[PDB]
Amino acid sequence: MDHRTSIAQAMVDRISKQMDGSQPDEYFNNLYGNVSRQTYKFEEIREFPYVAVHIGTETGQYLPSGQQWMFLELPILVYDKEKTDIQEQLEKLVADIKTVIDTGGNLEYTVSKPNGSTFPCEATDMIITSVSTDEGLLAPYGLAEINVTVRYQPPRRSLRR
Amino acid sequence: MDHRTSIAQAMVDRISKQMDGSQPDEYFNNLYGNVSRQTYKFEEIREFPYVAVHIGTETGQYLPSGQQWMFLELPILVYDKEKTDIQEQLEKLVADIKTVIDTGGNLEYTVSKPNGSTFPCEATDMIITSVSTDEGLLAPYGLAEINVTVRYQPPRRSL
Amino acid sequence: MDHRTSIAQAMVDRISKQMDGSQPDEYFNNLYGNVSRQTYKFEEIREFPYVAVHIGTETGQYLPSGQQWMFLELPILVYDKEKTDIQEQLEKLVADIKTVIDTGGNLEYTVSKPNGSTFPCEATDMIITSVSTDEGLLAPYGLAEINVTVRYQPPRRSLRR
Amino acid sequence: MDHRTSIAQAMVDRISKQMDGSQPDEYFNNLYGNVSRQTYKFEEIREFPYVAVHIGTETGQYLPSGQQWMFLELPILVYDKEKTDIQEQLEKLVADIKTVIDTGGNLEYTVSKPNGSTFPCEATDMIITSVSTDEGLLAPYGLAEINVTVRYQPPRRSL
Amino acid sequence: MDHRTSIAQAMVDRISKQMDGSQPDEYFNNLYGNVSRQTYKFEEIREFPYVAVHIGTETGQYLPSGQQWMFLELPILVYDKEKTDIQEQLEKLVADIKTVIDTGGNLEYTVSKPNGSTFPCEATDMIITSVSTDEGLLAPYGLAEINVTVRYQPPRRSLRR
Amino acid sequence: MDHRTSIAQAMVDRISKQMDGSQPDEYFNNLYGNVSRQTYKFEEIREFPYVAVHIGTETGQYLPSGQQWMFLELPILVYDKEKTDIQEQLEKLVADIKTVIDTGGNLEYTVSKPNGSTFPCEATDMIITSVSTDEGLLAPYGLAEINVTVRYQPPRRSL
Repeated sequence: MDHRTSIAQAMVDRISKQMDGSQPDEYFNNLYGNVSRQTYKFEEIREFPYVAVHIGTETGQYLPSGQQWMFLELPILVYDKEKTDIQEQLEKLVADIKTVIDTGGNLEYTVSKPNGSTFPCEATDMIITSVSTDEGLLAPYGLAEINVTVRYQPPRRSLRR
Repeated sequence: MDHRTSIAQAMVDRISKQMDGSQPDEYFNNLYGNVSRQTYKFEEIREFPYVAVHIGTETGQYLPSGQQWMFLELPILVYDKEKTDIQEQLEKLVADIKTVIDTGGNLEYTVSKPNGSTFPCEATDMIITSVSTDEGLLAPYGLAEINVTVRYQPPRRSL
Repeated sequence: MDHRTSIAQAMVDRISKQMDGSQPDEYFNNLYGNVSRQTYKFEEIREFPYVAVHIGTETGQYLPSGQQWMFLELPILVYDKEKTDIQEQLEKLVADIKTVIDTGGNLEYTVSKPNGSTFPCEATDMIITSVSTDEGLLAPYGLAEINVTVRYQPPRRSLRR
Repeated sequence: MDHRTSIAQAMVDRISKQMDGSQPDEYFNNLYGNVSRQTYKFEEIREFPYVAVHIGTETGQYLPSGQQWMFLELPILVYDKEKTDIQEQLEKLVADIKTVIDTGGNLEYTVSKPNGSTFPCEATDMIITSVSTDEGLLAPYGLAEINVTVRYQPPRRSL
Repeated sequence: MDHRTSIAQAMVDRISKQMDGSQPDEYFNNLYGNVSRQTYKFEEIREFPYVAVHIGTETGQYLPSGQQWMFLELPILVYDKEKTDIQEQLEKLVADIKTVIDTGGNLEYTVSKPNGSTFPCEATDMIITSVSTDEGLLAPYGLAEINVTVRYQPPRRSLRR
Repeated sequence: MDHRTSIAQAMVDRISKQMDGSQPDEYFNNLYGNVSRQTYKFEEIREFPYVAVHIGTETGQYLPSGQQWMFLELPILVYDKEKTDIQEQLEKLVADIKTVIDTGGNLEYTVSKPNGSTFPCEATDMIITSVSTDEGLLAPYGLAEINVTVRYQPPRRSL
């Protein structure tokens, strides 16, 4: 069950593939290559136009058929040095992230079975909750927080002991 | 979608063009020219009669046709020095700003399409939430908080 | 709209005029002249039997006819030195304040039309909320916190562009 | 209206008169004389068996005939030293106070009209809420909180 | 009314008599003699396997027949000192306390009428709420908090002035 | 009643026995030996495939036949020490722990009667609530919080 790290990896891979070096229309920040989940915080992060994917808490409920409903959360932060205008650039980055989340397809999985092979699976639904930004201080830099939720269905490894 | 800073720019342009040096009746602050969002806080801003717009969190809901609804928030701050009575000037500014927000039409809007041109759009509705007031301390200056919410439809639909 | 400072000025004028030098019956503080809103805090205020009104937050709701309902709140404090006793004399003050607020008529307005003349208006209702009291410390002095709410109808400057 | 200080004074007079040197049955603290509201806190109060009555926030509601309903609050504090047990003496004082509040009639009242005479009145009903006490520290003395509510009708009506 | 320390003393006497030096089945701590309410806190308490009962707040509601329903709370604490295992011994003691409270009879009373004699009474019900356990720190010692509630009927000393 | 420490022993024994050096399929942590409750905190624990089980507050309700219902809470913490990804190893551990909690039967139980013998019993149902994750700081190590609830009936009835 869980699949949390696999979900994060699929998310960052989807952002990278669908955002980089293609389709000037629709999506436009042209991240050459960057986005990841292993390296974050602030210190380090020597480049700009970088966006980070965090890991958050989850919630769970039990349905009376062995099916599992699991709610998962992913905080997303965006950084941009100045260029034209902190507000404009942060809003443009968050808009591109949002459209990549929404308009194209369902989320994909690359789970690894116990000491076996990878069996791809899908993700039921995706919802983007409130998205906030930083304040005036730390003037030349800027932040953009994104709160997104994922609802996956774990494999029913029940009723099969 | 998103489309926040353009909401801010549209509101700033509307307040600036609607308040400046025209219509002596109805509107009474006569800002020569001023209102912006790039520069705020308190430091700098060497004039008074200065009103500022902030940008804050917005929340969204998913209607079952691919349609989007998003409620956005803007804090408004007003400063004034003392020509006569600080409370009177503050309420004067707040009344004028509320009038300009409410009475005239929907907001004009200036989206910027990917690597293309600007296609004008609208803003659904305007709502004025609580109006706070500053305190006695920092005597010669004064503040007047305004809470306003915006609800726009983002010009895009899901699969 | 608003009319907030006009409301405060009208209420303080009502208190001062209706409370001073007249009607020994039903009213007993006989304030020579004092009640105001511009000067408060504690420092200054060299006299006593002084009473001050503050300015507080407001709340607004929109009715589907262009009519506006705005709730306005006014915190009022009373300062009084000694004499007979702090408790009874402060409560005598606040009892006079309550009776002058409730008993006699609705409010009056002296609002200002944009670059024009003053057109008087009325205020719908007054409701008096909790009335707190100070504590033992600062012994020779005492406070009396009284909170009042005002429900006015702003001029319908809508449907007329 | 308001009238709360006279409510407190009447309650103090009632406890003093009903508790002192009379009726060995029912009431057992035999307070010779003490109970007041002018002097409290802890400092001073050199004797013991003292009990104090405070003054607190009140709330009001408007019925549609000009009638007024106002709920009031009185914190009550009891102190005891150590003849035998601090807990026992505290509960004995608390039980006697609750009995005197509950069993006997409505409260008497002594309003003073504006520059006139004293016209006695009544008090509608008595309600006593949670009863808490002190902790281990400050060992030789003891405390016992009493929370009571008062609901009076103000002898006046609106327009 | 009240009768609070009557409840506390009856409870502690019940624990003592029903728990000490008898019935090696069912009840298993063999507290030789100890349990009390006057002495607590931590400092002092030189023995061990000691249990202390506190006094807490109460709550009261009024029924329209002169009957009073009063809720009273009693926090209970236990202390133990190594021997086998802290967790085991603490839950050993708390299981004994819980079964003594629950399985055997209703509470008794030794209340005192004004300057008279003792007329025993009863207590309607007992409920035992959440039971917390202490943490690793202060290693050789350990706590296990018990929160119980009682619901007695105060004597209807109303309608009889 | 109560019975918490034996619940903890049953949980630790079950995880240890279902976890060690058997069934390469399904279960992939191969913990040689670790899980316990006597030693925890962080200090000590010089190995870091370790998993710890805590003890928490429980709540009870009274059904009207003398039957008792008790909901118990168990915080579970997992540590790990690199070798590839901290996040990946933590999620693998959490998935394996959730699997072992859910898939196999009700919990076995080993109550000890007063000065008697051990009579095995059962545990009604297992529920796993929210699962938290650690933070960036303290980089080379990792945390993985698990919160589970236990609902056992006490093998005794009231009068």
